[PDB]
Amino acid sequence: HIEGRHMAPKRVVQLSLKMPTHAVCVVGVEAHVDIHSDVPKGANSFRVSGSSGVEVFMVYNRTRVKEPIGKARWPLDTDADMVVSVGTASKELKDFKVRVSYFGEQEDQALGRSVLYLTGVDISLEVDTGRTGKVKRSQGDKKTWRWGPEGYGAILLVNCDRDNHRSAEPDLTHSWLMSLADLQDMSPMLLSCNGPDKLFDSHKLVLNVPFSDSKRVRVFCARGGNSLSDYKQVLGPQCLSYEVERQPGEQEIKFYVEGLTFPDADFLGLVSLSVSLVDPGTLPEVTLFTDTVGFRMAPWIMTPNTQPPEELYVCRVMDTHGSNEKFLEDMSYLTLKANCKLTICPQVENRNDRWIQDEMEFGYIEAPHKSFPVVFDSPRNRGLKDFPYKRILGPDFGYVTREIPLPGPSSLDSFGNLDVSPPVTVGGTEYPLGRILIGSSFPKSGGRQMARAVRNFLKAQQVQAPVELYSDWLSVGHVDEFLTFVPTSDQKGFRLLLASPSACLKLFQEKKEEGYGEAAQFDGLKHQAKRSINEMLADRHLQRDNLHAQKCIDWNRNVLKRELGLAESDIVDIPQLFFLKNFYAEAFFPDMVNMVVLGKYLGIPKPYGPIINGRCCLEEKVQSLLEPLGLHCIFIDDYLSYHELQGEIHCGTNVRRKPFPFKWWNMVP
Ligand SMILES: [Ca+2]
Ligand SMILES: [Ca+2]
Ligand SMILES: [Ca+2]
Ligand SMILES: [Ca+2]
Repeated sequence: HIEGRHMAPKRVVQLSLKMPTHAVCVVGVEAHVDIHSDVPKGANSFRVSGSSGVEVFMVYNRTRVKEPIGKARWPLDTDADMVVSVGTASKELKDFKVRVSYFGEQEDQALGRSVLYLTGVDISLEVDTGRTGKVKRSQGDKKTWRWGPEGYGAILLVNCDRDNHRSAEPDLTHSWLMSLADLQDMSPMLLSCNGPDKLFDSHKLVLNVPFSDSKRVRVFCARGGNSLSDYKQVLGPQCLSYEVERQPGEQEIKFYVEGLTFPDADFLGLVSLSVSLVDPGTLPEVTLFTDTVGFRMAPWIMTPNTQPPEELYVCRVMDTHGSNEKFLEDMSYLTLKANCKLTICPQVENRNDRWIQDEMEFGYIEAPHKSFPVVFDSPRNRGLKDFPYKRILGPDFGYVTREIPLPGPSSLDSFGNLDVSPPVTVGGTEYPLGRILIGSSFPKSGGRQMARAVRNFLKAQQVQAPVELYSDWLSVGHVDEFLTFVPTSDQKGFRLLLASPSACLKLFQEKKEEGYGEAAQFDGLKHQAKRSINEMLADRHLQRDNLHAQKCIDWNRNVLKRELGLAESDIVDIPQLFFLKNFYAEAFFPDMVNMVVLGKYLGIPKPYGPIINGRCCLEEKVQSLLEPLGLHCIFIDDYLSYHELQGEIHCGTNVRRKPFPFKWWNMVP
């Protein structure tokens, strides 16, 4: 005795021995007919035959056992029902026939007959279902989505880009079509309406989207034909329904669908669209049939450093009494060996904001095919605020962002704190697109990534599925300081680079073990006080700093090894020394771990360490650690224009990379 339920309408066709009755039916859908409606003259049972292409079944009042009626006389008391099915689309109104004749024993033959005419219709909302090509035909009713190589329901791109140079904003925001090319960013939906036109003049087709999903999708259709001006928006944010304009000869109508919103805390990615069929000659109005399809918003995906470089971004900034042009030339040199485009953001756009790693994260979106990259513009909002929205966003490039309450952003909101791992299979559960890595304060306290918004947005994608690291011990507090990845021919393969104070102290002591002992730091050049190998080691302040730092990096090591399914062969420890200011960790010398990775070419900040027999020993320690993997180590001076400001090469650059060959829809999150 449940209180209340939304329950499906029941259309039951009445019969008359006096007058023939007519009925509408959609192909492949049962038509409930009432044989008990008019029963003649104390008749004992019945016989019903119909034709042609008509099927008649009896269904006991449980959910199961269609039992087809033969030529055999059926008792008039059964568990009550009759169902008729029309196999094709009717060429003319009332061209299917079904006749019922009632019997008795109590003969000769029928004591009366009831006549029922049927009009067959084909109503199917169809989308792209096996992922290829164009829309496909599923009835065959299946689930709206399934996650494997298995097969599922449809995919939809969130449309953000300007294939339009008329407007400053992505086509997402507009209620009318602008470019024709914008249609290439949209998913096809075919509405099959097949039958007599005289039928459609009474019963009407209506196309709906739920209010929940109203603002997440736009649906366009061309009534006119095949010209930019003929496209109207049939469904949108404030339009929940479309009364289909169907001209008599046209039995299949094409629709175009575009996603308004990426998956978020409020949205799990599933959007449902409906084509119903109603009979307006009725109040209450009846809906005779409904077909519902579904879409899945293509998630935002990140590319790890192990991916091949395409375009590197560095901004020309100058001042503190100087210029970074030299660094820019180093970067040109370095980029054009890797064969990748080098984009230099001039000074007038960046307002001397040199960190282009923090402002945005490069990513991509993908459909059966249309695949184009998307920028995630950070809430950071300092000197680069307008760069992604103005400079980047364009015909094939996307824009997405999340704004922030007060008083955000914090430093943890900078996207240098947002990274992602190379593809990794862990404990039987595989992550082909990698795993997102964001820094936070140690669990059980402190400032998080100051956007609960971007966090929500990142875990919502349900793909790479972010793990949280501990960056807060660092003054700037980005994961890119102590962490990175490099590509390798073996094994998985790739290797994770961790900052290792203990390894650095180790190196210095083992070279103190040789004559070698007093070669100093910041040797290469200087206005800044030289210092040694042995009062490193003799000083214990800095080693409190470095043992603490190494401890924190050890914690992050346990987390990373656990979550990414890593073994010590995967990890490589790059020597790095830190120091403490106001309880927070800065870098003692430029941070080598923070570096730009382009293929086997690694742009690295140049530490100035002990000079022993012609070389910086730290540099060559690194070379000995890396080069055997095939990685050529290039050392670039970032010192005055970057390190002085507590940032390094990777942090002063931003790299867009080639999307994964693997297709996100083929994994199982
Ligand atoms: Ca577009
Ligand atoms: Ca911004
Ligand atoms: Ca496009
Ligand atoms: Ca990053």
